[PDB]
Amino acid sequence: TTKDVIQKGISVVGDLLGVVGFPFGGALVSFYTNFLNTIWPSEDPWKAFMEQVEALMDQKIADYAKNKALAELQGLQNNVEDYVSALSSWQKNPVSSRNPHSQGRIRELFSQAESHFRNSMPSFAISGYEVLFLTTYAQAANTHLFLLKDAQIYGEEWGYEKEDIAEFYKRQLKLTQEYTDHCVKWYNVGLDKLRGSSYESWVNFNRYRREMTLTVLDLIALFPLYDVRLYPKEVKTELTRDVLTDPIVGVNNLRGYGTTFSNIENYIRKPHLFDYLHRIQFHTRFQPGYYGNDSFNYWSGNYVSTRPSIGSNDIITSPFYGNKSSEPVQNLEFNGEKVYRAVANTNLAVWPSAVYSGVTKVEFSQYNDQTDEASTQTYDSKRNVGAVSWDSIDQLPPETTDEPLEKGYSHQLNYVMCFLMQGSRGTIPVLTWTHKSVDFFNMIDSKKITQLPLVKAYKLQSGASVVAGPRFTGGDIIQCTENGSAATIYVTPDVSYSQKYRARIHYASTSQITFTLSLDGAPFNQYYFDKTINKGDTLTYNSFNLASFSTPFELSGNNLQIGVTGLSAGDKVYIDKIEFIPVN
Repeated sequence: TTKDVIQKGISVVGDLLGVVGFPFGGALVSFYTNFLNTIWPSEDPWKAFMEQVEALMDQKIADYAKNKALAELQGLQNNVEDYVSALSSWQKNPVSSRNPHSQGRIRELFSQAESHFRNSMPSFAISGYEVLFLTTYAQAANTHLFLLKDAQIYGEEWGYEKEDIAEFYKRQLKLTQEYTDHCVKWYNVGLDKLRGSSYESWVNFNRYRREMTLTVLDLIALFPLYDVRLYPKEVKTELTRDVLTDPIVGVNNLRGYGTTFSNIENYIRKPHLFDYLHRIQFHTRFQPGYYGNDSFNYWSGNYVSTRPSIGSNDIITSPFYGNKSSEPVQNLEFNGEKVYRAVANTNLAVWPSAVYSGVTKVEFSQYNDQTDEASTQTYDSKRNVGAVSWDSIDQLPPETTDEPLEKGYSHQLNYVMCFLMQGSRGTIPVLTWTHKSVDFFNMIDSKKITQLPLVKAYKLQSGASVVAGPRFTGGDIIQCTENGSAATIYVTPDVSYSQKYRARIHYASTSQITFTLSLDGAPFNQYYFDKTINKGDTLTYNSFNLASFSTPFELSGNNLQIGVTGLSAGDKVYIDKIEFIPVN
């Protein structure tokens, strides 16, 4: 259920990833038409977003509050539509038909929509309904900010005053911080409200966390890239966060035998440097049926192997998960393949006073981007397979229903972990996924501004570590606690010639520091950076600063190393991303 809003959520993020930074006019208009068809066609999508959180929370919005919200939204739709039609005409029409009279038409259509947005937002955040209105607020906030940046692109063309364009910019800065902070605060409120002790508690908790990531958190991560003044070129970026699909179970009610909340949550993957699915070792066991004829084999445990980010080749192998094999082990290798789908079969044996169920078959759909070919690899228990009961596509829809799945998919498999049920009743498999936007090669685009997340490093040092992200950066961050090296990240230049770049760093620091950059062990850039927070402080939007390094440089190597100095005992530095600006 709700796959509709999940697909809309996934698609918008996917589309926006193409018009992030300063977009080209044709691309901007194209986006807008899909945008209107997806998010702003009627009240139906808005109604579905409200029902979505009501489902997750098991609470309802007071009819009066639901109706007002919907009323504001109908009005905002007209404003957006009227604006887009006019913008479309403006782009299409030559720099001749632009008379003072048509400029004033577009200027007031814009002013109306923008103003209507500021006036309506509080309706999506009424006291006591903040969490329930989260996806609605997130989608409305996004529209408002995306709309705002147009004033910086077309402001002068439309004949706006210098003062007007400036007022709009300051307004954009204030709202980017507020809307971001609002979403994270209530996201966390909702998350904590769902923490429990039971297996059933964890499934709800994790479903909320996954659905809020796809519809809210991924979205807010793009907001800063709507600043066309800081980002005067197109931006190449990616989302590095993990999402966990619902556990694969044969029965709807485990009658208390489900793994406890703590035995799942405390054991899922902790903040880690980015990696890729490399190998899986399937362990199978025999489940006897009370009458023999109803027996079946099932997936009892597993091993998982991942390969690190580009620059390192040593394979990481996981501890054993679940129960040892009673049957012959099965190994599937993924070197180069991207698993874009997983479909499972489950089976059950009904005993006089017990029910035993397990995952009997798993079919993986893979795509080879090198040899541009799709294929499948499957796990089979070999005894009494039963029918398909779990499809990843229902939880992780494709970005586009236009193209074939091997082209339009939104996520790929990263991890597999087997949990044991209580009182040796079976095995519960749990799958972790990563976004399609992640670039394996860490490629520096010669025409765009390239954002490189530090979690894409292959090596940490001097006691640097991966820490949970503040929820608004699209992934995790690096914490530095000592003076010295911190991280080594491998970089792939896209051009052969001596292209020059400027580097920018998105960080948070308790003190004034020095960042040093090295290529293949040779320093090339060193600069002084300001303190952004006090020791103790929690990380909110304003905690981070984006600062440039003075001197331009060429990519005369691949191994980029970031080093920090100027720390005192108790000081901490958080690094989010390094950016590259193609310069002449």
